[PDB]
Amino acid sequence: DPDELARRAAQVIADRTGIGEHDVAVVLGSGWLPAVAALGSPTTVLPQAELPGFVPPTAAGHAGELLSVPIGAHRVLVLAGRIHAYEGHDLRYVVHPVRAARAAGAQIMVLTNAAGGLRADLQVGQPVLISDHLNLTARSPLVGGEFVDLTDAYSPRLRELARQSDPQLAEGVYAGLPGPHYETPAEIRMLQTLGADLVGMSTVHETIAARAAGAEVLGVSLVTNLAAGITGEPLSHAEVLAAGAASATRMGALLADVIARF
Amino acid sequence: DPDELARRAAQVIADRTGIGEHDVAVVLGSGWLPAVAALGSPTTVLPQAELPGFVPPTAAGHAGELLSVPIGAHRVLVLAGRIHAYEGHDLRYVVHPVRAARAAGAQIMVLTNAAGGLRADLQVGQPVLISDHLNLTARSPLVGGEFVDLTDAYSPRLRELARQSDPQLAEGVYAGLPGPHYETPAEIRMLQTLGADLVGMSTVHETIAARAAGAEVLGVSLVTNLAAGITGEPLSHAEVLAAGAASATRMGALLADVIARF
Amino acid sequence: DPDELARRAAQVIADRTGIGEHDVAVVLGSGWLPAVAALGSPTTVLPQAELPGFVPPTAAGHAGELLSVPIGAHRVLVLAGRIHAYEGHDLRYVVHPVRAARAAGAQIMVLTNAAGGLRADLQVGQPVLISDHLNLTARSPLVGGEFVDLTDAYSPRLRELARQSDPQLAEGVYAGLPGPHYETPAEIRMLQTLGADLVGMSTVHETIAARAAGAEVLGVSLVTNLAAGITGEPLSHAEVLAAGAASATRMGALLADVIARF
Ligand SMILES: O=c1[nH]cnc2c(Sc3ccc(Br)cc3/C=C/P(=O)(O)O)c[nH]c12
Ligand SMILES: O=c1[nH]cnc2c(Sc3ccc(Br)cc3/C=C/P(=O)(O)O)c[nH]c12
Ligand SMILES: O=c1[nH]cnc2c(Sc3ccc(Br)cc3/C=C/P(=O)(O)O)c[nH]c12
Repeated sequence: DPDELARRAAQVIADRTGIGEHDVAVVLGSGWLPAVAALGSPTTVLPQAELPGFVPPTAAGHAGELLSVPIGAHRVLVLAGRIHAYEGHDLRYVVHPVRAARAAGAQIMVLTNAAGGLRADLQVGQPVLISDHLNLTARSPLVGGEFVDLTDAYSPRLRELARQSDPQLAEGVYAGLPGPHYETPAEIRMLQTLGADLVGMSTVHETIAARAAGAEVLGVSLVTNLAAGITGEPLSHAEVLAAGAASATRMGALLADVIARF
Repeated sequence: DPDELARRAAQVIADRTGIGEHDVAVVLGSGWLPAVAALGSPTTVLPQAELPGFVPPTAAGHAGELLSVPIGAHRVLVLAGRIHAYEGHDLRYVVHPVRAARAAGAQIMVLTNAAGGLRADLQVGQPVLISDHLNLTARSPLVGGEFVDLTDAYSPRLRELARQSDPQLAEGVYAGLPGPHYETPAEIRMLQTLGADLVGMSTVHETIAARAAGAEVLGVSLVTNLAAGITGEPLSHAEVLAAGAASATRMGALLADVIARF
Repeated sequence: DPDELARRAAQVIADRTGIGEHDVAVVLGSGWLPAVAALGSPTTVLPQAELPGFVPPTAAGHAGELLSVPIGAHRVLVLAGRIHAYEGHDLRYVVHPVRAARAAGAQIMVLTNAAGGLRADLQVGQPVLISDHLNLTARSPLVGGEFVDLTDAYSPRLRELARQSDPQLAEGVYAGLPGPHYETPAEIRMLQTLGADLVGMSTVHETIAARAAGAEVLGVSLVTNLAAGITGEPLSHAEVLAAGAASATRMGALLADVIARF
C-alpha cells in the first residue's frame, strides 16, 4: 500500500529529525547533488536506506541521504538521491519519496533533474523552470481509476516566485523518457516537433504522484548538455556527469532564495 | 490460452442465455454504462464473475454484467463494466469480452468510450464516430506472429449506417493513452500535432483484438470534456462523470437505432 | 548478468565452430533468410537452440541457425533468425545474440529487417540503409545507469562503404514499434510527422545493445510493402512474405559485397 508505506516513512522521519512537519521537500537529481551544501546547514542527515519503502526489494541499497534544512521560515526535507524508472523498479518505489515527503507535511515539492536542451537559446549550465511536461514513458504511477488533472501541474504561482528571485529564469517543456540510453538525433528532431524544450529520464511520475496527493510542484532542469544531433559532436557522458559541479554554488543559492519566498 | 478461454466463455454464454448466436456485441464505456436501460431490456443478465476468462481471480468487486438484449433482428451481447489497462491486469483481460463475443457469433463490435475533445468543432455531450486511432500505449493485445492489418479497422460501412440514424454525426481520430492521469496541456498540443481529434484511455486494444478475430468495429466516443488546455480551465473529473449521466438517454437511443440498421 | 551469458555463449560458439574470433556479425530477420545462401559457403552451421541463452526464433522463415562464413578478410557470424519483443520476451533475451556476437569478437553488427515504406518513392523489394532510428517502444535493453550516446548509432563510415558497393542505395529513418499488429493509416501519418521513412518491429534494441557494448552497426531494411494508407488498398501479409523471396540472391550478394569492403 503506497499510502501506508508513505506514513510509516513519515513517522521515522519525524522521530529521527525530531520535527513533526516539513512544509517543503526538494528532490535533487545527479545534476543538483553538488548544490546540497549551498542549500543551508542541515540539523539532521540520515541514510535513505534506513527509511521504510526507500530501498526497492528488487535489490541494492539506496546510496542517498535525507537532510532536514531550515531555509527562511521553512523546514525543508531534502532528498539527496532518487531512484529512476530505468533501474527497473515499480513506479511505486520511484514516487514513494514524494508521497513520504507529503505524509511528512510537504505542501510544495521542488523536483530538480538534469536535462538536454532542445532549444537554440539554452546553454550548458543554465537552470530552466519547467512550464509543463510530455510523459513519453507510456506509464503512470497511478493504478486503477485514480483520475488526476495535470493542468498547471507546474504551479504558475511558484514560477512567479522563482522569477522574483531571478527575472531572467527561462521556462521550458520537459520531455520525460524511460532511458537510460541517450536519444538519437532523429529522436531529438521528433521531440522538437512535439513541443519539447528539455529532455530527461525522471520527474514526470513524481509530478503526477505529487499532484494526485494535492501538493504544488516547482520543476527545475539543469541543462547538462545540448541534446543529441544539435552540436554535430557526440554526447560526452563525462561532460554531463560533471555539469552539476560547474554550477553548484549558483544552483544552491537559487534554490535557497526561491524556497525562502514560499 | 486466450482463444481457448473465449470459446469456453461462448459455450457458457450460449448455455446460460439459451441463445446459440449473438450477432452483435456492445462494450459500454464509463460514460455510456448509465445508457444500458435505453438500449432495450435484457432477456438474460450474467455476472461477468461467473464466466470463463472475464475477471482476474484476485480482483476488487468490479461487479460487471454481460446482458443478452434483442435489438431489431439482432441478439446483442452488452458488456456492462470493462477492465481498463490502468487497472494493471494483462491485456488478455481488457480484450477477453471482444474475443468471447466473437466466439459467441458477434461479427460487429460496437466499442464505446469517454473522450476529451481536441478538435475546435467538438462540444461536451457530442457523440463522435471513430474514423481511426493512434495506439500511444506502446502495447498490443497480440502475442507472437499474429500479424493483422488495421486499414479500415473502424468499418466505413458501419459509419455509413450510423449516419442513417443521425446524419449530423461528426467523426474523428481517437488516441488511446494508458491513463489514468489526464493529459498536461503540452501533451494535448502534442496529440494535435500527431493528428488526434479525441483522447481516451481504452478501445484501441479491443479494436486490434476485434480485427484480429475477424469482427467489424463501430467506435463511438462521448465527448465528456474539452481536452486539457483547450480552455484556460482545469479538467473536472466530476463534470466528465456528469456528461456521462446527462447523455444516457440520447446515447442508449442512438445505439439502439444504429444497431437495428445492421 | 547478461554479460556472463554473452561470454559463455561466445566460448561455446568458439568451441563448436572451432573459430576463436568472428570480427563481423549479421542478424538476418524475416525476408532476409532467403539471402543466407548467397552470403557465401559456410565453414560451419549450428542450431541457435544449442547455444547458451538463445531462445528459439519462431517467426516466419526464421531457421534458428548460426553460420560461420568467410567473406573477404572477415570471419562472419551469421545469425539466421532473431527473437522479437512481440513474442513477449524480456529485452535481455532479444539483444543476447548481439551481446554474444560481441563477446565472440564482432566489431561490426549488420542488422537487417523487413519494413514498411512511409515514402511512396520507395519500392517493394528495395533494400534501404538505416541512417537513424526512432525507438517508439518506450523500452531500453539497458538496465540501471548504463548511459550510451546514440549519435552516429548507424556508422556513417559503414553506409559510405555500402554506397561504394551500390551508389544508388537509399537511406532512411527506421521507426521501431512494439508490434505485432500493423499500423493504422492515422499512425503512419503520425510517423511521417515524427520524421520516419521506414516502420518495423525489431532492430532498435539490438542497435542500442551493440553501441552499449562498443560495436559499430550497419542497418539494412527490405521494404516489404508501402505503409498502411500510403496506397488506398489494405496491406497483404502473404505479399510481405513474397518480397522476402524475390529479394534473396540480390540481398545476399549485396551483403557479401558490402562486408568484403569493411
Ligand atoms: O540529453 C539528454 N537526454 C536524456 N536524458 C538526459 C539527462 S538526464 C541524466 C543524465 C545523466 C545522469 Br548520471 C542522470 C540523468 C538523470 C538525472 P536526474 O537528475 O533526472 O535524476 C541529461 N541529459 C540528457
Ligand atoms: O481528456 C481526457 N483524457 C483522457 N481520457 C479521457 C477520458 S476517458 C475516461 C474518463 C472518465 C472515466 Br471514469 C473513465 C475514462 C475511461 C473511459 P472508457 O469510456 O473508455 O471506459 C475522458 N476524457 C478524457
Ligand atoms: O508496414 C509495416 N509495419 C510494421 N512492421 C512491418 C514489417 S516488419 C514485421 C511485420 C510483422 C511481423 Br509479425 C514481424 C515483422 C518483422 C520481422 P524482422 O525480424 O525483419 O524485423 C514489414 N512491414 C511493416
